[PDB]
Amino acid sequence: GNKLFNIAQRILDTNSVLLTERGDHIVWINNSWKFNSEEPLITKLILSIRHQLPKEYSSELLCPRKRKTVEANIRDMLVDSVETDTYPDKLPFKNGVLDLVDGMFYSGDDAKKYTCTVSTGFKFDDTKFVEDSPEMEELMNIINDIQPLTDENKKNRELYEKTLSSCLCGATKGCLTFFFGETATGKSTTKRLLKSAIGDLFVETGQTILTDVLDKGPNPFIANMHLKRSVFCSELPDFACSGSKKIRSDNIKKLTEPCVIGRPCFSNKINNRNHATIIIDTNYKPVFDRIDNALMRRIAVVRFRTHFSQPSGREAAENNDAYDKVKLLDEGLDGKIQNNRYRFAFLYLLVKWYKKYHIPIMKLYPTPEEIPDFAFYL
Amino acid sequence: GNKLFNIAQRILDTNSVLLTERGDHIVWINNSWKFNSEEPLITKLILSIRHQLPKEYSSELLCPRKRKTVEANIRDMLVDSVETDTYPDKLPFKNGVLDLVDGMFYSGDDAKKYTCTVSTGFKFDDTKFVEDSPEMEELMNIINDIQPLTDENKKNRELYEKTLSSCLCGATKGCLTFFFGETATGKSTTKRLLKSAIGDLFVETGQTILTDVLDKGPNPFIANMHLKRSVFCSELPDFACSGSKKIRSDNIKKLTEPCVIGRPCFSNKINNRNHATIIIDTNYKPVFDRIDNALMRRIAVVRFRTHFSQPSGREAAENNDAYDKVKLLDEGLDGKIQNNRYRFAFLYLLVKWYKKYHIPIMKLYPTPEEIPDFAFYL
Amino acid sequence: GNKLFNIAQRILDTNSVLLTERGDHIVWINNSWKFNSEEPLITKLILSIRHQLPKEYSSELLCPRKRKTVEANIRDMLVDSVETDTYPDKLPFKNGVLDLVDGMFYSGDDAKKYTCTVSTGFKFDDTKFVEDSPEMEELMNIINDIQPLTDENKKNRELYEKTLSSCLCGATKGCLTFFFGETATGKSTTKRLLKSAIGDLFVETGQTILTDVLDKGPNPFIANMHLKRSVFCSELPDFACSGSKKIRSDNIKKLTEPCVIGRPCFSNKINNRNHATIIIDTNYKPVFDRIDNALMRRIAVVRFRTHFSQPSGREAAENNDAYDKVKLLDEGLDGKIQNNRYRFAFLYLLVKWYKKYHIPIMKLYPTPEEIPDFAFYL
Amino acid sequence: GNKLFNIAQRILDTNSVLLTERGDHIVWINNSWKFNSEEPLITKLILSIRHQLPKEYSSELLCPRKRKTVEANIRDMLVDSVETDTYPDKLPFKNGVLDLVDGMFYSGDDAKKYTCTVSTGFKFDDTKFVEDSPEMEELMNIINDIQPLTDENKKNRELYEKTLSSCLCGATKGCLTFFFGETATGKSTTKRLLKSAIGDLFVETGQTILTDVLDKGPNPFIANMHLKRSVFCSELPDFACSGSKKIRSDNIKKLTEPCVIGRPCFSNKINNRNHATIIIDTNYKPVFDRIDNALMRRIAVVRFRTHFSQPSGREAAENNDAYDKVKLLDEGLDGKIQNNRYRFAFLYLLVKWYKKYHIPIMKLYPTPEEIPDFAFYL
Amino acid sequence: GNKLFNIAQRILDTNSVLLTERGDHIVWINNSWKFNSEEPLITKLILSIRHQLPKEYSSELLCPRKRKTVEANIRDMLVDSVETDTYPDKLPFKNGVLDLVDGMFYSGDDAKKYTCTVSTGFKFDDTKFVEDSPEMEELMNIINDIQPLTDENKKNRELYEKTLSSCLCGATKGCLTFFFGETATGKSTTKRLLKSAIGDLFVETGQTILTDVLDKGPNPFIANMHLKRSVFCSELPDFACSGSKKIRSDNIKKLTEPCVIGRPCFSNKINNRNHATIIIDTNYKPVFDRIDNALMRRIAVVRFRTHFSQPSGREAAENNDAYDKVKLLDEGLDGKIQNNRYRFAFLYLLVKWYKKYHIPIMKLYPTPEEI
DNA sequence: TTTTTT
Ligand SMILES: Nc1ncnc2c1ncn2[C@@H]1O[C@H](COP(=O)(O)OP(=O)(O)O)[C@@H](O)[C@H]1O
Ligand SMILES: Nc1ncnc2c1ncn2[C@@H]1O[C@H](COP(=O)(O)OP(=O)(O)O)[C@@H](O)[C@H]1O
Ligand SMILES: Nc1ncnc2c1ncn2[C@@H]1O[C@H](COP(=O)(O)OP(=O)(O)O)[C@@H](O)[C@H]1O
Ligand SMILES: Nc1ncnc2c1ncn2[C@@H]1O[C@H](COP(=O)(O)OP(=O)(O)O)[C@@H](O)[C@H]1O
Ligand SMILES: Nc1ncnc2c1ncn2[C@@H]1O[C@H](COP(=O)(O)OP(=O)(O)O)[C@@H](O)[C@H]1O
Ligand SMILES: [Mg+2]
Ligand SMILES: [Mg+2]
Ligand SMILES: [Mg+2]
Repeated sequence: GNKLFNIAQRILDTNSVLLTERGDHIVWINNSWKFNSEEPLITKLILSIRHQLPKEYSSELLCPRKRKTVEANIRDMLVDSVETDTYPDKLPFKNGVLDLVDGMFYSGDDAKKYTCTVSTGFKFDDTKFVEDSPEMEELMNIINDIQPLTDENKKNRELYEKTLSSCLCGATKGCLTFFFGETATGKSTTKRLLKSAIGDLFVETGQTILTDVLDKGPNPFIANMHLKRSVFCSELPDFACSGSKKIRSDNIKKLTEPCVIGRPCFSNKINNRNHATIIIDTNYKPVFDRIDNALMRRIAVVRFRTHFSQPSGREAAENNDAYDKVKLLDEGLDGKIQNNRYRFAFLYLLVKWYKKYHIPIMKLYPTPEEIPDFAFYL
Repeated sequence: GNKLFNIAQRILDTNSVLLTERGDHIVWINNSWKFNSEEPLITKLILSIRHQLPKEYSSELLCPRKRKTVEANIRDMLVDSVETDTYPDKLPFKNGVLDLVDGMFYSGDDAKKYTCTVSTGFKFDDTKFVEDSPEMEELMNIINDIQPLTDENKKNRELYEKTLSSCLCGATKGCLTFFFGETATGKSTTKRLLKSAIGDLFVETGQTILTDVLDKGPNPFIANMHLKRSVFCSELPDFACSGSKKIRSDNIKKLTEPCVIGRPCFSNKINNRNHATIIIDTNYKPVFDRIDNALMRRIAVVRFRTHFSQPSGREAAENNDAYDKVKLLDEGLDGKIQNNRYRFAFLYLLVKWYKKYHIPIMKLYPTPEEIPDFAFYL
Repeated sequence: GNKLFNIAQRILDTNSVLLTERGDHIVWINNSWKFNSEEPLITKLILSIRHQLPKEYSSELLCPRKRKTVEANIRDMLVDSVETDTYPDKLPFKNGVLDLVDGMFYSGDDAKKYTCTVSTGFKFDDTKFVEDSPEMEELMNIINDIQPLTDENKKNRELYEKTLSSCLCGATKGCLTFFFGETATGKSTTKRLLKSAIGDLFVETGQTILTDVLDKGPNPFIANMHLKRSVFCSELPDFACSGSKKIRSDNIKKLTEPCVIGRPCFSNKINNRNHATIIIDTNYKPVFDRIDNALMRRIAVVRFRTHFSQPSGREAAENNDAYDKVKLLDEGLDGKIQNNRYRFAFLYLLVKWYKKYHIPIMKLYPTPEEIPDFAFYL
Repeated sequence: GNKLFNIAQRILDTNSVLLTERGDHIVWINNSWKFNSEEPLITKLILSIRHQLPKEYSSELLCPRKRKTVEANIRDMLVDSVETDTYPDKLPFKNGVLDLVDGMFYSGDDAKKYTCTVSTGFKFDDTKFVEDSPEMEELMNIINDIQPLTDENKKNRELYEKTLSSCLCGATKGCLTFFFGETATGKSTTKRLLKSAIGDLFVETGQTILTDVLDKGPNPFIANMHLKRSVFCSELPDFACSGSKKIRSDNIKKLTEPCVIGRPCFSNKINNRNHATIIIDTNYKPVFDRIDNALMRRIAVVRFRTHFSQPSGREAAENNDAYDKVKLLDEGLDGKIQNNRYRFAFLYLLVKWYKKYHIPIMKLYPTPEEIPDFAFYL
Repeated sequence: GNKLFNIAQRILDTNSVLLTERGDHIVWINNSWKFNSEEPLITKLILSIRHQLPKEYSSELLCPRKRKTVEANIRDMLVDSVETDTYPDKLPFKNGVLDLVDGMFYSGDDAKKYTCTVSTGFKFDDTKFVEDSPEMEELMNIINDIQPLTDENKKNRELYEKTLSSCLCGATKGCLTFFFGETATGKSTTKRLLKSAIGDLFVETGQTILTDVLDKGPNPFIANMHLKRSVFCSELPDFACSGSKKIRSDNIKKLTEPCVIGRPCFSNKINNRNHATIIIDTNYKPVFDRIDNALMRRIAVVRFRTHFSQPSGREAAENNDAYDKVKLLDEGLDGKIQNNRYRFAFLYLLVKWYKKYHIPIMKLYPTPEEI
């Protein structure tokens, strides 16, 4: 029969082209589910799959006028839509899917069954994803300097590890976190270390979504956190200076449901899946709109008490009560952090903590007995 | 003469392609009506029906350029439009229509007269639609814990059942329902169970449809409520605070009308069909701009008075006067909801309730003796 | 010579295709003038007229690539434009034009003379257009309950009849009517009956047409009421609340003009012909920015006083002065309205009322005494 | 040599297609110059000039694909622009140019010299352009009623005649006339008479051209008033209200230049020729943004005094201050103007007035002493 | 082979098509560097140039699709852009250019090296470009009447001549001129004279260019000054009130730059080359955002002290202090102004003044001794 | 501002 239809049927039998509910046509090229709303990539898959089909078909898929016919046949056989990103314990890279339960790494068809549209952005190095490397020792030194293992810092370190490790789970979390500490403590260092580990599954969204009604008009500060594993918010100002807004309590309750309401510019889609692990990076203790039992259930605080200063104010910083350690400020850190040195070394630590803390079910618990207002209300 | 016109005529005689009043071309593929404003699906239908014509006609539909000719002929033969969704007592799925008055599943031509352009988005498996199941007992235990079967909570339970079961009828409901209660009481669990049950006939919007005006400029928060059978507008703020917009009474009055005025972006269609049951999962007592009988005859309140807590906070919850019974939290409940485990059991429960409350006429009644301001005006 | 040129000239000899001043190519299919700026309509008529040409010509029109050549010729032979909708007292249906003055129904070539570009959207049943019928008997009871035929409600009843019957004549009306009354008095029932009666010549818009500037940017709320014979703008909010926009004084003046300024999206046409009977379904008395004699001559108010109540709250309706009668609510009325039961009985009633007040000349008059502010100014 | 090139050259030899400085392609069909960016005017002309070519060149213009080739050649052959609408004392009609200074109606090729692109839209009849006729008597009575010939209404009647007769000359004016007066006085009747007299050369625009900056993207409210003789911007609101825009003094400077900017949707033509006679039908005297000495020289105001009252409210009008005559209303008058009964009578009256004020030089003079602010500044 | 490619190469070898840095293709048809971003004129140029090619090639350009193929080839072979409008001493017309250093009119290939994309809007006829004419005498009388040719107004007259004549030099200018006077003193008369003389190389703007930042929102008032040789800013309010925005120093310091940063509606090109002599006409004393030494080196002002009133108001205006001579309002003066009879004469005066003042170096010197 | 355009 029509031999340009047999090619389309054979290509479709591989389940390489899929139709999503949002109207996209996700394709499977180079071990990744890529999609582009502006230009479909079906003709890319048709040309890439050329080697699987027999020799009698390969000579015909080179002409673009035949590739267009094959794409037209394919688009008329995808009738139903499927579901995407339904596996929480899977981290999608640019060349496979890392399994978090047993720390495996599947590529090819083995990674095809997990339909994950998002990706980390970079490739996975099985040789660099090891616990025996000088990078791992350097990282373990940096982390222990930021958060020591002293018994005075026992719970605060386990909570920190839990919060950081929950940044790899593709499931909805029902608790915020507050990276609270004085200046020059490691919050922006932890943020940069985490961004170097996940990459594309990370946005440092604006502060405006703590004090603004995210309902009227456009708000791309919300539409960006669609399927993002981690969302970081900084810039908590003083609540006594002019412009002292209040962290809207009802707004905190909105960033806990699996679907957040908000649309981008020139768009009609109003619901965004909430896989984020929102971490508010603050320096001063936050002042809330109004405290109630519904608000105290979805907040955790990770205290930061360690100062990395230059040998000018070291003694003055030591005399201060806001810190507990006065370790020496290093300059090579920001060099080999933005340059992605401790990328896989931090990934191994995150996977280890994820195994230690959330194997059966991923869940974040509040710590309300840390904020003075909450302590008063308790 | 032209056989590509005979094919189009034969396809037209089957009454598989129809023209709607909005200008869409609804096709009939896989026992369900489908449409897409961006790209027509007539070619999909032409290629699909190919298995119902003789051999001399079944081979001509493989070439896309010969399919566009049939599509052009079909578009040129459709003159007069039709009206859709005229049957309120039917629930459409991806593979047929369930008749609620008899609880009978019709597939194929048996369910084609009921031109339902919407669907739940999943198949209907008749093996999970029975009482004899382990999942049904678990769902019964969950619901009887959220709303206990006592005698001080009998009218409330009946109102809750009526409100939940009204989400299957595709008619205009003239009441607004508030899910009022303290934190951790079962409101979001009910919302998620309803979403799993009715599937895609369920849209969650922001609160901007109650505090802003739905007339100026675009408003896809209202344009998305077209032909949807349930709407959730949860997370009401605290109107007792300073700077909280009250609920506009006129906005409440619009939402209980057969047609709601509101347009999407880049669109001129200004009218949308209101088949939705609007439920406001609130946490505080609502406050309105003005109170009058027209507002008092459109509001119903159902209360949640069962707190699900951990053993850690089990003691502070018993002294609270906002609860009637304290149960133990279930950490794994959320996992087997997003997996659609209690999906068809809840569907059977809703159908059973609809068979009991809304058989002759479907109607929702107000409960003015639940808001203190309404009680004063009573 | 050219077969297709002769085919195109023959179609133009039938005077079926026409060009209007607005730039629309109206065609004559199924005894009705139809126009649509996006769908292919000239090819539709070309395919439909096929059973007029001889056999040697009737076979070429089965190829879509040949039906576009004939359309291209027809679009080139049309030089001059014509004027449409110049008869005010003719009501067009989907299969003819009803003459209001005498009641004769023309179908076929006799209806081609009145170039009415709009239509009701359904056929005209001469069998149901009779005075003696069960539905006509129930409708009379419904109306006599909504507006009783007493002696203190005779001027109001005749004003209501005038306003309702004026929705059939396609001429500019220089007055706006307010359906005033407390809740549950029969206004929405009248609106639904009118919508079922006049069909497509009825558009419902928001109150943005009353309090906004209807001139800047796209505005499909004004662009949609082009040639519509009735425009309902319900849901007027309270004005006693500080924060409510008053009804703009000049908008009322602009809406009573033979041509309204406003354009839809993706278009340049800025003039819409005003045939509408604008009816505002309000609950409280309207408040304007400024009151002047230029505005009291453009406003009429008709009151609804019969209250339809449930047996429980019936007693409370006997002490409110806002009612003159307490009828018992019929729960099944809305079922047999959306099903188009009183469609032709109401049409007969509207025609009978029309040829009793508007036969010499159709004109509407204001009632300034029925509004407190105008009463003060007068 | 070529066959489809000689046809294009011959069509050019007839001087039927011309290019303007704005990029328009004006064609000559049916004794009139026409330009339309949407319709295929060049292809219509190619089909219509088919009889003036040799027999062998006539049989090729039947196929649309040959006509498109001829049109493509014609577009390439036109490399130079020509001046259009240079004669200001000529009035175009659907079938020829009428000379205002002399009075002879130039029909056919004799009207080709005066390249008048715009037209009135209706054929000119010399049997109705007569001086004496019952229609003329009725029109003269109506005009004398609207503006009485009394001694006080002498300096105002001639200004009214000047303003009305300036709408025939196709030259840029320098004043903005305000039809100031109370309600039911005659402004709308005068506007309707002028519209029915001058046909297509009349347009009505919104108040954006006065109270908004006309330089934001597309603005068809300005692109529509290109080469139009008269423009109406009626129904001005009150300015001494809690929130209301102003006349934007700077915006009046732009409306007197012959280079008004503003492009229609889907087009690039930004600058439009300004032959318009801006007339604002208002009820309250305008309030500008800033009053300067450059504004009193481009503003004229004519007062309307004669009241048209119903027999009922006639006594209340005889005591009103802003009225000089209480002549009875006429219901059967405003229905006849839309029937173009006084079309040619009003055209003859306008020509008679034109050959009384605008023969040597056409110029509009301002009347600044009428506005209170300018009177105080004097 | 591929005769169409040979046709494209032969057409391109004549430098009839050029590519601009802004991404537009400028063609050369009928003695004019035309361009149209929406509909390209390359096919018109191919059909026109058909005559200079051999008959074997010239017989193929009659088919509209061969022309499109050659156009595609031409657009493919234009890789690098060229610098246009590099000559400041040339005034472009609709059918030629004018050389002010020699006062010579160039037509045809004699004016193709001078790549002048913008034009004036009308053709040139040198027969009416001579002093020997009465309209010459009437216009010279008007000019000496608006600015007396005496010793009490010598420096003012020379600065007025310099500023008005600078409007022909197609280069950047670093001095903003102010026109100071009372009502009915001759500002708008000079404005209409300039608009009639030069035409398209002239844009009239509003007060907005002195009160708002030039890089917010879609603003053509920064983009419309592309290659324009004049900006006559009017509608300046009285600065002795409340709510009337004053003049910003940053605005003035920005307008005196060779390029201006500003993006039009639906466009990304923020750069616009500025060649405009900015003459702001005022009615009262100006006040700026700040007064410092960085500003008085770019601002010049001239005075007008002659007012015109009708013979009815002759004695009513013959007794005023703000003026010194009062003739009668001439209605016929404005008559042959939109008809543009007094167009080439004023052009001749401008050329004469340019030859008198701007031959060696083009430079405007500020006069901070009057404000 | 966005949306509308485009
Ligand atoms: N483990 C460490 N040992 C020594 N120096 C460190 C260590 N971690 C971070 N620093 C240095 O201290 C600084 C900490 O800054 P940081 O606390 O991230 O800023 P912020 O307080 O704004 O978040 C960094 O610039 C880094 O160079
Ligand atoms: N029988 C039960 N029914 C419903 N939820 C239960 C039950 N037992 C434990 N839970 C848990 O209690 C939690 C209640 O939270 P929820 O009521 O959804 O919050 P909200 O106050 O926003 O409605 C849920 O996460 C659920 O997993
Ligand atoms: N003539 C009638 N007889 C019996 N019931 C009626 C009649 N008219 C209306 N009803 C019922 O009473 C209710 C009136 O509500 P509605 O008229 O919509 O309120 P409103 O007038 O405020 O819009 C309707 O639901 C309708 O079913
Ligand atoms: N010459 C006339 N003789 C009698 N009635 C007239 C005359 N001119 C106008 N009318 C009446 O005046 C009415 C129009 O008033 P209109 O001009 O719309 O008021 P406004 O000036 O407030 O717009 C029409 O209904 C018409 O019948
Ligand atoms: N020197 C002059 N020669 C001829 N007419 C003049 C002269 N000065 C002023 N006028 C007259 O004054 C009017 C313009 O005055 P102008 O100073 O431009 O005020 P505005 O700027 O408000 O128009 C013109 O109509 C012109 O006839
Ligand atoms: Mg919740
Ligand atoms: Mg109602
Ligand atoms: Mg009027």
